[PDB]
Amino acid sequence: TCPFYKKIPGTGFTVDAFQYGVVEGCTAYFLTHFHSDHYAGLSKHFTFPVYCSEITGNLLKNKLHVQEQYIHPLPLDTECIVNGVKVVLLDANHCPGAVMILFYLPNGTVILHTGDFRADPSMERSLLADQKVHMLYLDTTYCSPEYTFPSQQEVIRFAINTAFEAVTLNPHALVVCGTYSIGKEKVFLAIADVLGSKVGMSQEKYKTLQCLNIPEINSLITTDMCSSLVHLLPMMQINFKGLQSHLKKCGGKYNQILAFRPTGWTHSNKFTRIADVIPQTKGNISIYGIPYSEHSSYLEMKRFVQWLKPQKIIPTVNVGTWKSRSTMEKYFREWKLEAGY
Ligand code: NI
Repeated sequence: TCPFYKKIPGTGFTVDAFQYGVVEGCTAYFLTHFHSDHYAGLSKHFTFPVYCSEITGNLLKNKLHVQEQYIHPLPLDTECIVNGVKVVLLDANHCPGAVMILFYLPNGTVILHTGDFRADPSMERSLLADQKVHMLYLDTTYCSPEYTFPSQQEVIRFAINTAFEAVTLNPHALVVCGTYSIGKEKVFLAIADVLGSKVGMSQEKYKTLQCLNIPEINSLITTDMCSSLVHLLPMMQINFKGLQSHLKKCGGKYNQILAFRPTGWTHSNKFTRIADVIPQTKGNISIYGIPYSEHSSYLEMKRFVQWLKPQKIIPTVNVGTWKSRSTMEKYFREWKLEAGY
């Protein structure tokens, strides 16, 4: 049965609610982004209207095989009418195609559903600023003060400089980047651009990237592994055993690997600035863990919510336990007392 936090009150809308079969009373199903926990349940068997971004629509058609008749793509930053209700899609600064949804309810209430997002100050100068938002459905993945991370830009600068030095020292070195879903494409795109290379990958991953509306994509990516000095592999293969095996597959064209493992937060964010990062090394393989996040840090989330000043917050992440719900409610109350709303 569909949770209250996936329902938009006073409409027949749901958000990211595809795993419960037919939701009683739902006339439009919104999908914020193409990550499997959010799309879970969608397939060629789905026969109700799905509303989403153009990129998400491309992935639904080509990867999940949802029939075109049921896909309703909407443009960004544009006031649209769905089933008689005014809505706007905004860029979520998450993965490609990911949106936040603003609902203007018939009774005058305004609701923002963030989907998954990485809060940014640029959001404070969007359409959100034009009117009071009453209710916020919030991505609370990192809603605790221990969760700090660097900017995406600091992480990319470190990755570019690391890769350029290693390949200039050894022109027979290969660069490998781990992946398991869409998102974090700038890691491998920026490394390949500094090296003057295309990115090589499997046919299944190439198919995915070709759905993302990236300008000039045909000049950036290839299925011809031999021709390229940056390769993509499943995140599970970024270990010494997997990378040795891969080296053997490539036909001696390379004699060394430098690999990147973009993660979320892991315990050591607590001490270590990006400039101090050192890799784990075994013989001719070196692996760097890089904290490249597509979710808000605690400080980023707190800034956005204190700017927005909602009357109610509904969390959408870590809502399955009491302990977690209670801890989040304590931070919301602090934020509200500090900022006066
Ligand atoms: Ni996500």
